[PDB]
Amino acid sequence: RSYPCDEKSVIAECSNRRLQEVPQTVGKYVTELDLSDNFITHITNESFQGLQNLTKINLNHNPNGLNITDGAFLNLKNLRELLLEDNQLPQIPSGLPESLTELSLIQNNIYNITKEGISRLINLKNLYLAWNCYFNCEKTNIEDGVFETLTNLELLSLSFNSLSHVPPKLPSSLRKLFLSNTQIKYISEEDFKGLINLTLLDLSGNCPRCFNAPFPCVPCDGGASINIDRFAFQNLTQLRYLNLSSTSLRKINAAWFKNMPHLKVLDLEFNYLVGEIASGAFLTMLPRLEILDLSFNYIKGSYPQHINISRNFSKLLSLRALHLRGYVFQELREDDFQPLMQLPNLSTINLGINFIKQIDFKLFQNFSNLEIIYLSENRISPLVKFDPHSNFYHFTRPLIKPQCAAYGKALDLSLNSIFFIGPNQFENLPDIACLNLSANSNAQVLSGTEFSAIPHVKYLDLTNNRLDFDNASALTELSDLEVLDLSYNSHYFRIAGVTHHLEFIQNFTNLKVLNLSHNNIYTLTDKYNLESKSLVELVFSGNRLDILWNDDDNRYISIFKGLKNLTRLDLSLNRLKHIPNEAFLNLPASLTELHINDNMLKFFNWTLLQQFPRLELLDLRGNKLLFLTDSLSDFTSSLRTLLLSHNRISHLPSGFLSEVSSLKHLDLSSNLLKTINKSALTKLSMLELHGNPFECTCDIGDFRRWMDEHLNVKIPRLVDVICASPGDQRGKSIVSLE
Amino acid sequence: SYPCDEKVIAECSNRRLQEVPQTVGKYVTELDLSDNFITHITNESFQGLQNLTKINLNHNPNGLNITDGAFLNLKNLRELLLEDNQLPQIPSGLPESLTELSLIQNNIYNITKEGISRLINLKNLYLAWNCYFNCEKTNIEDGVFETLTNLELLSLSFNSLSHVPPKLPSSLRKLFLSNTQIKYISEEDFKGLINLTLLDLSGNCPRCFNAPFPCVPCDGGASINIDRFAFQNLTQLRYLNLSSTSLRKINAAWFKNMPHLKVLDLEFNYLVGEIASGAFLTMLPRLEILDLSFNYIKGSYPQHINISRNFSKLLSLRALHLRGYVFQELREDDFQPLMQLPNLSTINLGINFIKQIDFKLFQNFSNLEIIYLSENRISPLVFDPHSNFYHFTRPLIKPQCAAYGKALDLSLNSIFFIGPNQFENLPDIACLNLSANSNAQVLSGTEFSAIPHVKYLDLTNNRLDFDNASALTELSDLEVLDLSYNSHYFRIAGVTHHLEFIQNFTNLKVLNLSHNNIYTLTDKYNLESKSLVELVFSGNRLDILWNDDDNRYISIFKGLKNLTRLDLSLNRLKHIPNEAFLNLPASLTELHINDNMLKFFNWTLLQQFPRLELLDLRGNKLLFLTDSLSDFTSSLRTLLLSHNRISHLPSGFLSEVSSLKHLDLSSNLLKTINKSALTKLSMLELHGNPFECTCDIGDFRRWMDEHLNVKIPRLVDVICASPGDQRGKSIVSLE
Ligand SMILES: *[C@@H]1O[C@H](CO)[C@@H](O[C@@H]2O[C@H](CO)[C@@H](O[C@@H]3O[C@H](CO[C@H]4O[C@H](CO)[C@@H](O)[C@H](O)[C@@H]4O)[C@@H](O)[C@H](O[C@H]4O[C@H](CO)[C@@H](O)[C@H](O)[C@@H]4O)[C@@H]3O)[C@H](O)[C@H]2NC(C)=O)[C@H](O)[C@H]1NC(C)=O
Ligand SMILES: *[C@@H]1O[C@H](CO)[C@@H](O[C@@H]2O[C@H](CO)[C@@H](O[C@@H]3O[C@H](CO[C@H]4O[C@H](CO)[C@@H](O)[C@H](O)[C@@H]4O)[C@@H](O)[C@H](O[C@H]4O[C@H](CO)[C@@H](O)[C@H](O)[C@@H]4O)[C@@H]3O)[C@H](O)[C@H]2NC(C)=O)[C@H](O)[C@H]1NC(C)=O
Ligand SMILES: *[C@@H]1O[C@H](CO)[C@@H](O[C@@H]2O[C@H](CO)[C@@H](O[C@@H]3O[C@H](CO[C@H]4O[C@H](CO)[C@@H](O)[C@H](O)[C@@H]4O)[C@@H](O)[C@H](O[C@H]4O[C@H](CO)[C@@H](O)[C@H](O)[C@@H]4O)[C@@H]3O)[C@H](O)[C@H]2NC(C)=O)[C@H](O)[C@H]1NC(C)=O
Ligand SMILES: *[C@@H]1O[C@H](CO)[C@@H](O[C@@H]2O[C@H](CO)[C@@H](O[C@@H]3O[C@H](CO[C@H]4O[C@H](CO)[C@@H](O)[C@H](O[C@H]5O[C@H](CO)[C@@H](O)[C@H](O)[C@@H]5O)[C@@H]4O)[C@@H](O)[C@H](O)[C@@H]3O)[C@H](O)[C@H]2NC(C)=O)[C@H](O)[C@H]1NC(C)=O
Ligand SMILES: *[C@@H]1O[C@H](CO)[C@@H](O[C@@H]2O[C@H](CO)[C@@H](O[C@@H]3O[C@H](CO)[C@@H](O)[C@H](O)[C@@H]3O)[C@H](O)[C@H]2NC(C)=O)[C@H](O)[C@H]1NC(C)=O
Ligand SMILES: *[C@@H]1O[C@H](CO)[C@@H](O[C@@H]2O[C@H](CO)[C@@H](O)[C@H](O)[C@H]2NC(C)=O)[C@H](O)[C@H]1NC(C)=O
Ligand SMILES: COc1ccc(-c2[nH]c3ccc(C4CCNCC4)cc3c2C(C)C)cc1OC
Ligand SMILES: COc1ccc(-c2[nH]c3ccc(C4CCNCC4)cc3c2C(C)C)cc1OC
Ligand SMILES: *[C@@H]1O[C@H](CO)[C@@H](O)[C@H](O)[C@H]1NC(C)=O
Ligand SMILES: *[C@@H]1O[C@H](CO)[C@@H](O)[C@H](O)[C@H]1NC(C)=O
Ligand SMILES: *[C@@H]1O[C@H](CO)[C@@H](O)[C@H](O)[C@H]1NC(C)=O
Ligand SMILES: *[C@@H]1O[C@H](CO)[C@@H](O)[C@H](O)[C@H]1NC(C)=O
Ligand SMILES: *[C@@H]1O[C@H](CO)[C@@H](O)[C@H](O)[C@H]1NC(C)=O
Ligand SMILES: *[C@@H]1O[C@H](CO)[C@@H](O)[C@H](O)[C@H]1NC(C)=O
Ligand SMILES: *[C@@H]1O[C@H](CO)[C@@H](O)[C@H](O)[C@H]1NC(C)=O
Ligand SMILES: *[C@@H]1O[C@H](CO)[C@@H](O)[C@H](O)[C@H]1NC(C)=O
Ligand SMILES: *[C@@H]1O[C@H](CO)[C@@H](O)[C@H](O)[C@H]1NC(C)=O
Ligand SMILES: *[C@@H]1O[C@H](CO)[C@@H](O)[C@H](O)[C@H]1NC(C)=O
Ligand SMILES: *[C@@H]1O[C@H](CO)[C@@H](O)[C@H](O)[C@H]1NC(C)=O
Ligand SMILES: *[C@@H]1O[C@H](CO)[C@@H](O)[C@H](O)[C@H]1NC(C)=O
Ligand SMILES: *[C@@H]1O[C@H](CO)[C@@H](O)[C@H](O)[C@H]1NC(C)=O
Ligand SMILES: *[C@@H]1O[C@H](CO)[C@@H](O)[C@H](O)[C@H]1NC(C)=O
Repeated sequence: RSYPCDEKSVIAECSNRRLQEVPQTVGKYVTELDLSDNFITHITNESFQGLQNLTKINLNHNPNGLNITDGAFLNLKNLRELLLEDNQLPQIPSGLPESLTELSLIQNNIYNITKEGISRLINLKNLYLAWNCYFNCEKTNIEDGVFETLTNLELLSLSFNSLSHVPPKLPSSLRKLFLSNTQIKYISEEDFKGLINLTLLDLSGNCPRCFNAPFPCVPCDGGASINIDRFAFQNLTQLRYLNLSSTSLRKINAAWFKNMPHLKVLDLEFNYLVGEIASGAFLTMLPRLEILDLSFNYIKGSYPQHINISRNFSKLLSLRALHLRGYVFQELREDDFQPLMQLPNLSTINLGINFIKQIDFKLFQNFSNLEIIYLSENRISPLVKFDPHSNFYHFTRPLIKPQCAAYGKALDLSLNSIFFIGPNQFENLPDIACLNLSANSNAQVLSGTEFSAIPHVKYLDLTNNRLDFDNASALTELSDLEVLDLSYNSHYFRIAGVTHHLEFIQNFTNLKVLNLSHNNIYTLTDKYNLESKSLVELVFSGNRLDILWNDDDNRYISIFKGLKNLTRLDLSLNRLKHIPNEAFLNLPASLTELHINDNMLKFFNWTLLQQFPRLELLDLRGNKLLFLTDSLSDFTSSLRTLLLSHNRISHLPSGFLSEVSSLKHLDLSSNLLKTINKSALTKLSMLELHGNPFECTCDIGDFRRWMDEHLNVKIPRLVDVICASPGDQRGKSIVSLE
Repeated sequence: SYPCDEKVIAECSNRRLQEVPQTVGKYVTELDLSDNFITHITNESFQGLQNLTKINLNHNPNGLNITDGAFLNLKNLRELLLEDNQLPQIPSGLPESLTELSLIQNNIYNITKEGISRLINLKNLYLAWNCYFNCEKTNIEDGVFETLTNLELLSLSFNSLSHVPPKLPSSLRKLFLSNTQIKYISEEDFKGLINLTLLDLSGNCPRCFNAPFPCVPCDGGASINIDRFAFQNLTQLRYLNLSSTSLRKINAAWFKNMPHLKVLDLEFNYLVGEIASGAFLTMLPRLEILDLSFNYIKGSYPQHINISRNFSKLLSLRALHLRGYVFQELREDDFQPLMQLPNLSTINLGINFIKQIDFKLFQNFSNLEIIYLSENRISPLVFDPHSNFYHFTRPLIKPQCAAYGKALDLSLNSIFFIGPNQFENLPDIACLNLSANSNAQVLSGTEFSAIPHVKYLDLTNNRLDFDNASALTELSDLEVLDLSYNSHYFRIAGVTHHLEFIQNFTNLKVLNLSHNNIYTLTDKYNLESKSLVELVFSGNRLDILWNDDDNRYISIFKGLKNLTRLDLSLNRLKHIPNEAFLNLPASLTELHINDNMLKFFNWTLLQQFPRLELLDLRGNKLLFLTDSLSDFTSSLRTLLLSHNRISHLPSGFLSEVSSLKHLDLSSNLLKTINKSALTKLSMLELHGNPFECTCDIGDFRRWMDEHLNVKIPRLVDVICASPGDQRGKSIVSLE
């Protein structure tokens, strides 16, 4: 068995295992070793001795600085990648192997970039020297022609370093150059002259407009802007990506894009370009542009009636996504978005955080191929008759959940002023398949007329509201509806001054997924039971099943009997102390996954599993269960996954593992188990027992011998499996015993 | 006194009592045995207690068994509180001397003559929450209240009655009949009730809302059927509650014989048409409070509010509640009939979702004092049964705010930044609330120029930026400033964080900087003010501030010369540096360093504070106390040290401080109190301590008997930890 690193080209994961030093137990066959988030303090030549097969070594966040001897990695010949991040290193380690192709030195205290450390390494492709001298500083010392010898360099990152000037003598092979928040106020023609192969140029954060940033922001004196020369990007012909975010730009010189025929992505967010959006000459110079970001460009204290979009926006023929966040405007008219209508590839429109009070929705159907319409964090009212390896100015995450957007045209009206669904709310709207009405504080009594204008909605998100759906015809106008998220609608079910009805689910012929999480359901009249012929997944978490199954007339006994096709059921956080035998028998036999975790269950009747021949997964985590059954094979024969973590199980019954043949994954971690008998000890692949108070004496010897015989049964995080008694054996692992 | 605390009223509430204690003194006039595990009540329970006038037995247990004539021996008994006892019927053998009897939250399904008709001296009778959603109808005997000739108040609310009870006494002044399921009201119901000042008919055929009690509306959403001559002889009526009655029209004939009506409740009805055109408004000349809240039409969001011209006839009107009408815009012409009313001081426009208001209309009013526009959509301009269930009795604005003058409430609106015309054409406002607006304005000092006489300003739950030295300085008269829950700015890593504007104020007395997470105050590094007396610096990061490697935030509170109160709670403080504690204001009288992680406290530094009277150090990790506290402090009266790790009290601690009156040592790790450690003390708390009840505890027990004046609260909670046989019982209960 591999200890402490988990073996899986073979990769040995040794991340976060409380290691004070480099382990010698690591096999010679190992090609990739990850020693991240450990308490290692010293790195010597003996640490990686006799390990020629290693190509990648990760030593990030060591400790929680790190001391590296001269030529400690020099013995390694096949070493290509070396990750040395957040180690608090005062300088670049001397004696690095020349065979390296990737080197990262982020979040360190390296204040000097000398030729004695990086110039010797000519085989380097990617070099990362970020967050070194950043608010400590005064200026990052760069040697003259220190990157000139690096002829194979494709990527160079010098971002978040007090540089003040662009480093001279850069290699012509450079494809990606990052210079974000480098305090470089002036950009000249000689800076990017001999860089013909550049596809990306990041000049963001220089003279910035301060916002919600995790890094210290210092704006330029007297509200100064970035001084970029007219011929600065004269020979940048292969450029596809240009990041000019937080540069305090007031005007865009169209001469910058004269030699850019391939530009695909342009970032101009967090600038003062309201005037340039209204009248911009640069827009006619971008014919192959796919992504344009003009977010948070607003004038301070200015709340205009309409958005001023330039007519030249029609020249953006290849445009796919347009991000117009933080412009801050009152109303959006049909004439305002007229130049964008003639674009065939435009599928994404981002109008988030604009505080728009009114939108003439007739304009959206007058578009060629709209797929995503994001109008979240606006003021639409009812219509009546940290990691350094991430983009800090662009949200890389999707605007709409992929599961929603997969159905078709997605409309996001979440975090708006729709306090009730008006009769003209969805009038003159396109054929919407995905609709989000989250956190709108909506208290509408759903009758089944509200969604008649858009009846092809297959995925509907109604989370964080106060909706009423007592009507049998509620949401039924949406016949094609497959996914319904009614999470955090607590207000209705919590109040005793109503009725609580769930008959609307019956009318749906295609509803597959339903989420009723954190609604606080305790009473149901007149329909005590819920039924659906098409439903496969039901999330009934964060409710009150304890009161429901405590009924003195047994009226909610067959509450899940009507769900014939149900395969997945989540009954977690329901405050369940005990489940009645008859109430558990009435559960769907078609079930494959069942989650009864984070409850207060003291007892579980395993005999009732005989009526479920399709059940593969059973979750019973974070409960108050005391014991397990000795004849599990006689009841279940289809169960593959069984989760019983954070329970009060002290003893495993005789012949438990040598009974259920179908079982592959078993969780018994963070319990009250002391010893595992020979009688209790197949197709098992994974077994968790970490955080258990194990008695490491002679009685534990029977279980240790089983671990050696059954190697295939992988036990994760072996270091966390700590002995409780005796005192001398306390702290050490169960496999570490002699 | 054990277990009840004598004050003559003996407080015996929440003490885990399984039975009635016999240790209660004969001199006791009022006994409160509420919230206890008492199950049986007999004639021996209150034996030899003739001096008792009031007996409270509410929530017992947490049902209760009462024998026949258990209270009959008591002659002076006037008030008897028997609530939430799960009693199946009225106890037989009640004393005739009773003037007040309450039987709320019980299971009494029958009101017989054998229980209440004998009691003729009764003034107030409460029979609420008895047969409420269980029993199909509450059984009332014919003329059961007829014998009660001295009855002034009668409550039959929250009981399935269906009809008004017949044969009611003429002496009745207040009659409550809320949620009684009474669909029909006839002339014979309130015929012989000439002395009625209040009539509550609310909750009959109701419009269901956010209610804790089960709401069942009438068949097909039907309205209450009140006869034209139902209130024909109700001449003395001042209060009329007709809330949640599903009313569509108001018959003006109801107010024909009502010249004294002062308060009218018509909330949670369907009276939009009545507000637009109502004949009833001309019949109310002495009306002071009118409530027309949540009268909106379902699915209707009108452009403007339709106010009747007849609203000008309400001459005596003081407060008007127009909540939940649901309208888009408020114009000057819409509030024209109200502008001529001289007594109108309160206008409640809360939860109306108003997008735009012509703020010009408010200066046209005669005497406006409160303008509540909370929970609206204004954007930048460029449970207990003894409470009112349909009216919020609590004030709209905090009294401390409203005391300064004209109060304007714009909390929970869409003001995401303060616009240049935000307060244009506004009256002389002294109290302003801009809470939970998500306001992210970079305050320069021009924002509040239109209303510069604001003395109390509430900016809580926002995202505001105040790094400018001239921020909020346009408000020269400002006395109270609440900047609580404005964490976002100070929380984000690396910006500016300045507080130079405080020194500018010539009369600022109270400042609240709670839950802001201030950790890097650059530069100015310190807080200065020559006028400030109170500062709440709770929920911040003083741990990082006093951990500075250059000691730049050492004199952070040196500038506050007149500061008397300081709250440094929940600041994650592990240790306070000696120099940082020396730089604290000497003028301080109250200091709160509670709910932190303080392991040590230097008591020697208290010598530089000769005015300090209160010192709070609750919920900390402090291990020990000082033995020479008299040598450092001589003005300290109150000292709070609850929920700490103090295991031993030093020798001669209590016999040192002469100014100390209140000392808190509850929920600590103290085992025994020595004779050496054991004056002007009045109160001493030691409850929830692991006391070793053996022979070593004998020295402290003798001190308790000698010093009777030193009152020890909640003696039952002072439980012995060791040994096992003595575990559970109190320290004073030992033999
Ligand atoms: C200015 O604007 C530019 C764009 O114009 C931004 O540039 C991007 O910056 C991000 C962050 O540094 C880069 O993203 C990272 O790329 C790594 C390499 O990607 C390769 O592998 C993927 C595999 O799917 C390929 O698709 C891709 O083509 C590459 O070959 C990833 O490994 C990184 O992932 C990290 O996070 C994930 C979790 O999300 C983890 O699983 C990983 O282990 C890892 O830690 C990451 O995605 C991106 O490549 C840059 N764009 C380009 C085109 O180069 C600048 O960031 C921006 N400046 C500022 C300051 O905002
Ligand atoms: C109300 O309840 C619903 C239903 O439970 C919730 O919606 C589901 O949310 C979960 C996440 O919590 C979603 O599951 C995730 O899907 C990701 C994307 O799916 C890809 O992979 C699958 C693989 O079969 C492909 O079929 C598919 O086409 C996609 O390409 C996965 O990447 C996620 O995996 C990660 O987590 C799992 C553990 O859960 C790990 O095993 C993985 O290694 C990985 O780390 C994950 O499976 C699910 O798709 C959602 N369903 C629907 C219908 O949308 C709502 O979120 C909930 N509402 C609220 C408010 O809580
Ligand atoms: C329909 O509308 C009518 C009004 O038109 C409402 O009637 C009011 O109902 C409330 C609640 O029952 C009454 O308030 C209670 O009054 C009790 C008696 O007050 C006298 O004693 C105090 C002593 O200080 C005097 O100040 C006062 O002037 C009276 O002489 C009090 O005992 C109650 O207080 C108790 O509860 C509160 C918490 O709620 C505690 O803080 C107190 O300490 C105390 O324990 C309470 O104040 C009110 O008096 C009624 N009005 C009139 C004029 O009679 C109906 O409630 C309403 N119906 C519905 C269903 O909403
Ligand atoms: C931010 O911080 C501020 C300041 O700390 C917070 O505002 C204070 O909030 C507290 C409550 O948390 C208020 O204190 C209460 O005041 C009540 C009203 O007091 C008057 O009415 C009493 C009626 O019984 C009356 O006795 C009293 O007079 C007595 O005052 C002194 C009391 O010791 C005494 O010395 C006098 O001689 C006199 O007899 C008052 O006239 C009271 O009923 C409560 O018991 C309690 O004391 C403060 O008044 C508030 N201060 C201000 C300036 O408004 C604020 O809430 C915090 N913000 C947030 C969001 O948490
Ligand atoms: C300014 O406006 C805000 C918002 O209207 C006021 O805040 C509100 O204040 C009340 C009273 O302090 C809060 O009520 C409290 O609720 C808790 C929980 O139910 C209860 O335990 C308390 O006894 C009390 O009733 C209310 O929650 C709070 N609302 C919000 C959104 O914060 C504020 O008081 C106003 N300030 C002034 C000076 O008028
Ligand atoms: C509907 O909109 C809400 C709000 O924009 C989305 O909720 C956010 O989801 C992300 C990712 O899960 C979280 O990090 C945020 O905290 C959520 N915000 C809030 C306010 O809840 C929701 O995911 C959207 N749903 C769909 C299907 O797109
Ligand atoms: C002085 O002028 C101004 C000052 C502040 C803003 C202001 N206030 C906000 C409040 C909340 C938010 C949130 C919304 C929810 N999501 C997170 C951002 C955003 C803003 C903003 C802007 C950034 C758009 C605007 C201004 O001029 C247009
Ligand atoms: C079908 O028609 C309608 C259905 C629902 C309402 C609706 N929606 C609300 C959302 C939130 C609140 C909150 C605000 C914060 N404070 C607590 C009440 C209130 C409402 C309401 C009303 C009660 C005024 C309005 C309707 O017609 C006008
Ligand atoms: C640690 O660094 C110091 C630098 O002075 C060096 O003397 C020492 O040998 C290094 N290695 C170890 C194992 O301490
Ligand atoms: C590219 O660089 C060369 C040499 O500096 C220069 O002559 C040429 O004008 C540049 N190209 C453009 C298009 O400006
Ligand atoms: C479009 O670009 C051209 C560039 O020469 C400019 O002259 C014109 O004014 C722009 N159009 C608008 C509407 O500003
Ligand atoms: C689309 O745009 C044109 C103007 O270009 C307008 O006349 C028309 O009404 C819009 N809508 C539809 C449905 O054609
Ligand atoms: C239920 O909806 C129907 C139409 O969908 C409507 O006629 C009916 O009034 C609604 N029921 C209630 C009780 O509002
Ligand atoms: C529902 O169950 C029936 C059983 O006959 C099956 O035919 C049908 O395909 C199932 N539907 C879904 C959506 O799983
Ligand atoms: C399990 O349930 C059955 C009834 O279905 C019952 O006979 C049996 O005793 C139960 N077992 C336990 C351990 O509760
Ligand atoms: C109530 O107390 C009397 C005492 O005489 C007893 O006879 C009766 O059974 C008690 N009732 C209950 C339910 O214990
Ligand atoms: C209220 O208005 C009446 C008008 O009839 C007036 O007599 C009375 O003095 C006013 N009340 C106050 C407190 O001024
Ligand atoms: C309201 O006051 C303004 C002066 O501020 C005046 O011009 C206007 O006529 C007044 N309106 C009414 C209805 O009295
Ligand atoms: C501070 O406020 C003044 C006006 O009081 C303004 O001129 C100045 O621009 C503000 N400072 C900043 C940095 O915004
Ligand atoms: C600060 O105080 C001075 C003197 O009182 C005065 O200029 C003003 O009140 C404040 N300064 C500004 C620029 O607002
Ligand atoms: C502030 O302190 C001075 C000390 O001379 C005193 O005169 C003044 O009255 C105090 N002001 C307040 C508001 O307490
Ligand atoms: C208290 O502070 C003084 C300095 O003001 C120092 O001399 C003394 O040792 C401190 N006492 C303790 C117990 O830390």
